[PDB]
Amino acid sequence: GSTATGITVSGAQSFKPVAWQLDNDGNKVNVDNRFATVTLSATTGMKRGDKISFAGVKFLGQMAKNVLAQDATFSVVRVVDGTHVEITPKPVALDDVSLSPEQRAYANVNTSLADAMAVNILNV
Repeated sequence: GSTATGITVSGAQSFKPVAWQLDNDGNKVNVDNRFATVTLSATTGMKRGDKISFAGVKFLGQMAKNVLAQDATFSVVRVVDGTHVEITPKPVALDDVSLSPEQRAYANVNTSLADAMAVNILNV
């Protein structure tokens, strides 16, 4: 035991990675592109190379077949503040109209991290 976390998100966040075509966003600096810095209530007990899942956030295509579709499985790279982690790749929602068409191709998850998502480490 002592593997399950079940901690809740602290705020809603949706970051977008810089695409090949910098048409909509021509951000010159390369930061927070492939990594996603997750702001959660608590992220203590997590370590680099661990498995965290976001309840409700999952990949496009899963729900079309898997009724009990697994949640977004991302690998943590570093626990920054112990209430703030950096994972990769970065979760981007296809349902989010805030992004440009190009970004929709890069979109991997259905929904962005809203302020009520549970973050649980999978035991394996």
